[PDB]
Amino acid sequence: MDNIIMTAYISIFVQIITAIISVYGLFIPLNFKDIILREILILELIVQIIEFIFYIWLIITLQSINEDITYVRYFDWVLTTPVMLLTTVYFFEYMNSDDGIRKKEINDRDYVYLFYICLSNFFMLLIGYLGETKQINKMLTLFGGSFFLFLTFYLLYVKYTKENWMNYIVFYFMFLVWFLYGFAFMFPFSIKNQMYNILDIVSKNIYSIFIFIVILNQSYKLLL
Ligand SMILES: CCCCCC/C=C\CCCCCCCC(=O)OC[C@@H](O)CO
Ligand SMILES: *C/C=C(C)/C=C/C=C(C)/C=C/C1=C(C)CCCC1(C)C
Ligand SMILES: CCCCCCCCCCCCCCCCCCCC
Ligand code: NA
Repeated sequence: MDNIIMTAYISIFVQIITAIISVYGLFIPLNFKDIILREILILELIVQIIEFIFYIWLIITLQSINEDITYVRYFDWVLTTPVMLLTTVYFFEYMNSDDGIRKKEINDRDYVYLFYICLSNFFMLLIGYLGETKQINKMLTLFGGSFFLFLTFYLLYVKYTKENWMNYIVFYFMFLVWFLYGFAFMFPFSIKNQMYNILDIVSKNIYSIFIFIVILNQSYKLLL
C-alpha cells in the first residue's frame, strides 16, 4: 500500500511541474513551420487533465482499498492513449515533412488510417481490460494485447517514420515504454501498480517536457 502511494505521489509531483511547464510553453511565439508543436502541447495537456483526475481518484481510493482497482486505469487509458498516438503522428509529420505542416492537414488527409491505428489500440486495451478483470486468462491477454500493440506500432512506423536516428529514438523509446505496460500486467497488485505509476511519468510527462524543449529550442530567438 505504502509503495503504491509513494510512487503515486512521485507521479503526481512530476505531473504538476510538467503541467506548469506546458502552460508556459503554449505562449512561446512560434515560427510558421513550428505551429504544430503548440497543437501537440495542447493535446498533451488535455491528456494531463485526465491523468491527474485518475491520480487524485487513486490516492483518495487507496486510503480504503478493498478490491484490485487496477482496471480503473483503463478508463484513463481509453481516452488518453488515442490522443497520445495522434500527437505522436503529428510529431513524426513535423520531423519528417520538408515544408510546414499542421494537424488539420494531417487529420483531413489521414483520418481513415488514424482510425485504424486507434482501433488497433482500442482492441489492445479491451483485451487488457478483460484480462485485468479476469474475464480471460493472463496468457491470452498478453498474446492478444501484444499482437495489437505490435499492430499499432507497425501501422505508425510504416506510414509516418523515416529511416534515420532521430526517428529511431522517438519510435523505439515509445514502443519500449508502451510494451512495458504489458510487462507490468504480469506482476502482483502492488508491483504492477507501482510500475504503472512510474511508467505514466515516462509515457506522458517526459513526452510533454520533450515537446516543450523542442519548442523552446526552435523559438528561443523569438523569445530573447
Ligand atoms: C526535432 C528534434 C527531435 C530529436 C529526437 C531525438 C533526440 C533526443 C532525445 C529526446 C528525448 C527522448 C525522446 C523523447 C520523445 C519520445 O520518444 O517520447 C516517448 C516517451 O514518452 C515514452 O513513450
Ligand atoms: C498514459 C498511459 C499509457 C500510454 C498506457 C499504455 C498502455 C499500454 C501500451 C498497454 C499495454 C498492454 C499490453 C501490451 C498487453 C495487454 C495488457 C496491456 C493493455 C497492459
Ligand atoms: C521501492 C518501491 C518504490 C520505488 C519508488 C521510486 C521509484 C522510482 C523509479 C524511477 C522514477 C523516474 C523514472 C524516470 C524514467 C526512467 C528512465 C528513463 C530513460 C529516458
Ligand atoms: Na486486476
